[PDB]
Amino acid sequence: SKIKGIPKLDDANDAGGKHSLECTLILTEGDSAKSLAVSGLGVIGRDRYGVFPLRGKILNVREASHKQIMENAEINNIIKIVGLQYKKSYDDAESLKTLRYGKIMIMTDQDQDGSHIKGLLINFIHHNWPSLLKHGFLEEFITPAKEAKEYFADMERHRILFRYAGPEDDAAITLAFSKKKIDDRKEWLTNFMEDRRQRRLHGTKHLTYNDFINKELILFSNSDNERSIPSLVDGFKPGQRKVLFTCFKRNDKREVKVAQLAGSVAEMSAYHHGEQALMMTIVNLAQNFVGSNNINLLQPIGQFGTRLHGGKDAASPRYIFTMLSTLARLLFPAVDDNLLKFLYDDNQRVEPEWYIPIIPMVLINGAEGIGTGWACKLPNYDAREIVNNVRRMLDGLDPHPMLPNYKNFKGTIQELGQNQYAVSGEIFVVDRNTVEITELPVRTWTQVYKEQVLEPMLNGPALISDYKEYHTDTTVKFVVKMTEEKLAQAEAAGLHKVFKLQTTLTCNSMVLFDHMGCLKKYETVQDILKEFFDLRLSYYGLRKEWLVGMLGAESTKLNNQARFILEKIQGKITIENRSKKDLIQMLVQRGYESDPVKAWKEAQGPDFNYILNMSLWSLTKEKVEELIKQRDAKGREVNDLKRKSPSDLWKEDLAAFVEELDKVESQERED
Amino acid sequence: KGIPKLDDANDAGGKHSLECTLILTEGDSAKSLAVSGLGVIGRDRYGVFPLRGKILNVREASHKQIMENAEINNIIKIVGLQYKKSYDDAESLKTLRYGKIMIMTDQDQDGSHIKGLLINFIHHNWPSLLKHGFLEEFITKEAKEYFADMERHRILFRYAGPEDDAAITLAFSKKKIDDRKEWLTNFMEDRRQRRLHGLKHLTYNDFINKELILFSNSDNERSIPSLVDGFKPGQRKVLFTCFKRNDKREVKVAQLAGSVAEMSAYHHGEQALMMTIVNLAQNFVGSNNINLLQPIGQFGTRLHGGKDAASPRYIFTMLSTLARLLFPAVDDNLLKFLYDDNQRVEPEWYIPIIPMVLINGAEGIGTGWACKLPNYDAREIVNNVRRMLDGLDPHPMLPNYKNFKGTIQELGQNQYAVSGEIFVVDRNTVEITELPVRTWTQVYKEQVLEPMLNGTDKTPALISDYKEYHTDTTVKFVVKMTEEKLAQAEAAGLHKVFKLQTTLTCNSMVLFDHMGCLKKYETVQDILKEFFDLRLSYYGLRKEWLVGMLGAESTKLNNQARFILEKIQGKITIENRSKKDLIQMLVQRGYESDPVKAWKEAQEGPDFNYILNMSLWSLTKEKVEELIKQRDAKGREVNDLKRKSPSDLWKEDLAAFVEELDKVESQERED
DNA sequence: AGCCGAGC
DNA sequence: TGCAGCTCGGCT
DNA sequence: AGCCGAGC
DNA sequence: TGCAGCTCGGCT
Ligand SMILES: COc1cc([C@@H]2c3cc4c(cc3[C@@H](O[C@@H]3O[C@@H]5CO[C@@H](C)O[C@H]5[C@H](O)[C@H]3O)[C@H]3COC(=O)[C@H]23)OCO4)cc(OC)c1O
Ligand SMILES: COc1cc([C@@H]2c3cc4c(cc3[C@@H](O[C@@H]3O[C@@H]5CO[C@@H](C)O[C@H]5[C@H](O)[C@H]3O)[C@H]3COC(=O)[C@H]23)OCO4)cc(OC)c1O
Ligand SMILES: [Mg+2]
Ligand SMILES: [Mg+2]
Ligand SMILES: [Mg+2]
Ligand SMILES: [Mg+2]
Ligand SMILES: [Mg+2]
Ligand SMILES: [Mg+2]
Repeated sequence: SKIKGIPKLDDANDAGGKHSLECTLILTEGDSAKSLAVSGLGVIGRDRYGVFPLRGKILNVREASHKQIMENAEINNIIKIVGLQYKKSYDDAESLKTLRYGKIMIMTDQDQDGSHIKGLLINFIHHNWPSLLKHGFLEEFITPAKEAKEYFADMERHRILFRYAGPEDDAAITLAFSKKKIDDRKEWLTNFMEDRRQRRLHGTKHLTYNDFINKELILFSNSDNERSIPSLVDGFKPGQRKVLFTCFKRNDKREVKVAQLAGSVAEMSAYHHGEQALMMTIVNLAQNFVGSNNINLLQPIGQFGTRLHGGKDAASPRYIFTMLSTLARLLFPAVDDNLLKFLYDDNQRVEPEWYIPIIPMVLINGAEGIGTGWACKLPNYDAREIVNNVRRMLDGLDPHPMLPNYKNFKGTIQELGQNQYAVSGEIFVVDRNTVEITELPVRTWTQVYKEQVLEPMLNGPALISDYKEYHTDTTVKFVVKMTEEKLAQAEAAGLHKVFKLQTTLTCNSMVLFDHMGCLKKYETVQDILKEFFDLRLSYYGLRKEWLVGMLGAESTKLNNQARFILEKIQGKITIENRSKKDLIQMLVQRGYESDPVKAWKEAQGPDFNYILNMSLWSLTKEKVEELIKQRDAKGREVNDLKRKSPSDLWKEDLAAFVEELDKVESQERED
Repeated sequence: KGIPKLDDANDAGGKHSLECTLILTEGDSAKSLAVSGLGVIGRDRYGVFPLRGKILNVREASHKQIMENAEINNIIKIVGLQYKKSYDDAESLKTLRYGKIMIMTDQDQDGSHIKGLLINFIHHNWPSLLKHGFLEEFITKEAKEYFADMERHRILFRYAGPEDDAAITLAFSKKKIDDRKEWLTNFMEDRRQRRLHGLKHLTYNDFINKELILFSNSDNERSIPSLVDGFKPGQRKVLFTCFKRNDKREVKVAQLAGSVAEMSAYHHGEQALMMTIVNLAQNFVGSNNINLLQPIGQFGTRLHGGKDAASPRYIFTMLSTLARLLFPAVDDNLLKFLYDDNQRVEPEWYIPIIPMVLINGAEGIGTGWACKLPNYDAREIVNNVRRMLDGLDPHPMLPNYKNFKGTIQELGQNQYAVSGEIFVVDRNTVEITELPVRTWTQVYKEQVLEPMLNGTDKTPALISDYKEYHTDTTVKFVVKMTEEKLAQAEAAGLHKVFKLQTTLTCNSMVLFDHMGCLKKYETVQDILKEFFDLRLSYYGLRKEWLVGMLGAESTKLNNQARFILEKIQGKITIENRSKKDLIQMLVQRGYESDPVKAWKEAQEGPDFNYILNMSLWSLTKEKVEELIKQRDAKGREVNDLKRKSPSDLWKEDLAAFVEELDKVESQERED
């Protein structure tokens, strides 16, 4: 037997023949990895090794529908290449004779997503052919072009065999991959996170499936949560946060191509994944159509998608541009950068563990994510209402309950009960024969509504006679015709009901990482707001301590510079033709201070560079007066700050933000 | 019907067919601007279909290429055209689903080329359709605005006589190459003159001679290299951008490309740029004798002639250390940098120290002409340049490829035999250790050894076996044959039989000279001499620039030293003097306005900042002494430069280049 | 017939 | 240049 | 039966 | 992420 219709397969010369069972099918993570293996095998490896590339994550066939399984081209390819048959039991040494290959060797990246793929392959064989695992059907090739040929020459040092030991192997695989084991996964990961936390307060040719799952795959599952579930503090996940950290660093005064920014992010922040995911993240951060961001931190310069297709109509990231919103640094003040804990990736300082915005951004743009064991979903809330709640809390008052609010949505959102809402579009009777639809419930896209609601009403029993569209890019308007009879009935029943203009929004999975990096479930947004509030208030306290110290050091620095300049122009000191050593010694003796700002930073020989690096211009009339004013202004600045409370600082930030939010949003409505 | 990318006009195929217009767009994106421009009402009388760029030139293409052309067939099916059918009368026009084709392309030169190719397609198969006025064009949210003003954007092509036939024919027939040379020669000549002086319906004749010809000429300007630096403009923009960036570590190719686009105003798809970057860095046998960019990653190999290069998003590059040795930074001061919309971009040409056009085999295809030069040896060219500097005639040069192990022998003027290497080991064995330049290993294996081993339907087998022992950069086949077959092959000529000899003919050495005029060179000696005269004269300009600049730097340091000496002696004070008083005083003591700034201004109030910006450290002992040394050294440097001739400067550059070339190449042999 | 490479 | 598979959980 | 989005 | 059509001239 040969394999005819699979272009990407390199079949082993002896596959399907008499030495079938001695043949190994290598499944690789992607086409590039195939090339490395095909090269490392050389001509001599072509005899007993086949190579076939997987395109990333494999269908989880456990509990997948029959249709999705039968139609899955990748699984069907593997089945064809190996000679497998659904429902066949491979116990006999004779039942094996119908196979073209005797084993599959999995070859992925030695990273967490690689482990996920190994597990999905294991899951696939385990679900359909458990018997196969008893014969040691599965193996893996671990790594850290010339290096390729080397790895393969030493293949038996890179080759690990999966081993089925008992029913605990079955339980582990099922735990990882069964849709019925979600709760077990929550417990599984809770134990893992707790145990690792404890370890931090202090300090085989063969591998069972139980150990692979519990010691290797679990690392992917945990990383999946870390990358997919947002922080309560800034509302970001790590990829989004790396994007903002990079934009803040670059400080672009003009638009940058999305693909170019993504390349720049990967470099500046040690992002370790495919840049195409990064580009999608960037697009998602810039979107501003109804039902996306309430405050987009990046500007969508170009086609970033519309409500017609829910953003699926975004242009390629090579053709669109972005830059920071003017609101971004008002929300994430640069001064607070000094208070953050910046992370390190291999000696390089990259993004902070979290930013600390002036309002809970996790509520503003609708934190959303799917991990393992847990997922997160929050709706959007109104920025002004949140600012008003923070002010109330600053004044010792109680915050008003908040309803979800989406920018530019003309519809209605009603609270049914805790974390349960009815979201309604807008429909109104014009005359008999005519209704008009001018808003769709949030996250209902215009093209989808037309196709799934209006078309079926018009065609396959038909309820309406006709409809017409008068949409713009940002608005919806359908005019629908029907007989009085039908309209009267439609109207008898609820119009919003018949035209499917009501959806429910339920939020019982507000799961976020707290400020300590612990995953937590929040019951109400008021709980989220309060936890954010206490942390942010504490950080305005830190900001004030930081500023008083730094501005104090700056004041001392200017006092010393000014003293030196006044003494120079009066003849009280001279430096002309003095040696460096003597000038230092002299300055010390006369009580000048080693760089005060440098000393302060370090505290978080003497250095008189800050004095002697001043230009000769400094000795002239206008510059002397200027220096005296700067020195007195700095003194007043520190004094003014000492008098203020952290609450006052927060209130200043909120006022500046609202002012610009007003300008920006008015301007958007003109445009 | 059954054609995915087509948005058929509702009335297409009905009784209103001839009143329908099919809009053919330049790519899928353009199709969308059109679809949203027609609004709802437009869908009735307008279809939209996207072209994937350049259309097949059908005028003399083979029947197979035409029959198998997917996009041509789709257009034919959509419009309802039929080969060979005449459309003279009114009855014939009745089988058409559309009455008009409206072409909508970019308003640029490549857009004109596509209009031209579409016109060519219809004119060739159905010239009867053109005398009716079948073809028209649409010239260019904002989309809806163009389509409501449809008539101001709609231009109709007009067939007006045999001169329309000749023009279409001139442009697109394989038989009219010579006419195109003359056609463009006249255009270049005429445009050249106005350069000294100054500054609805459309016939096919006016379209071809007024619009298409601008593409034909632009095609030459981007495809045919300059004699001076061996670059086309895209390549030149790339190097200009690398020089400006001065990267000290590797940069992703995709990212470099994005950086070139913005820094140099490259107005084409970045994917083209990424391929240019890859081609500039390649260093396998038969590519570049000197790669100006380093290939960090998989940039392709001789196995597949570079077709095996990985994606530009996964590979990195940076300047070769040879780059600024060949294109010295000092010479940038002599170039003519171009402007694109107020941004200064790359120069008309760089002026390297040897004729790079000969080193890397400048090569391209335009309209009317094409260019092909083979590679020449860098050291041999350096030697020839040194001979010319001594007033001697350069020796003739044969093409020479780095790391090529075979032979290249002249057969006639501009004609060479290039031979690989094959030798008889024993009476059953031959060994092939080199393939002729540009014969790739995998292609040789598939097209020569495989057929020799297996025979074909049309040829017998010659060999009994072969084995491969290649490395990434070398070739080694060991071939088995019967004694009888080998004797036969020897008698016929082993190199001939084994396809290890090819011809290299160079009768199309067409380049732009230093004035930007297209020229045909008969010998490389003529290229070398023209280059030499220009480069020598630019060494003269460089000396004149260096004497002026160093002179100014000397004057600057003289004034700084003087002021510092007069200060530390009490001869002058600035302490507490106003700006005006101090400037007036410096004038009256005869201090010079910034001499370097004054000199740079001359190359196209009093400024004493270069003095008064000096730090206070300047007045101290060790800095006084250091300044006096700098001053005296600058003076020595001016006179050192003044006793060097242009020829001396050139020889210094040549020596520095050869030293690094030896180092670089011997390091390459190690690795 | 199809390569070469800067473009669509 | 544009096109397409999948995972994971909550929700519908 | 499928969205949401950071990933392969 | 990887895959594929075409132009244009000189030559194999
Ligand atoms: C073909 O060769 C390989 C493909 C892959 C997958 C993949 C697999 C697909 C498939 C598409 C994709 C594709 O994802 C699409 O990318 C798009 C990128 O731009 C944005 C705008 O939109 C994204 C799509 O949302 C995503 O669906 C790949 C990008 O990065 C990957 O890892 C993806 O449709 C068919 O099956 C992995 C490999 O080895 C690891 C391969 O060798
Ligand atoms: C599908 O949508 C459109 C496609 C196009 C063509 C195109 C057309 C093709 C085809 C491929 C291509 C492709 O060229 C390939 O690109 C590759 C890009 O990376 C490098 C490494 O290697 C390049 C290939 O050498 C080139 O062959 C396009 C890239 O830029 C273009 O203009 C190309 O195979 C089938 O037909 C134009 C449009 O509107 C103007 C479209 O809407
Ligand atoms: Mg990986
Ligand atoms: Mg969102
Ligand atoms: Mg264009
Ligand atoms: Mg070349
Ligand atoms: Mg699911
Ligand atoms: Mg041709």
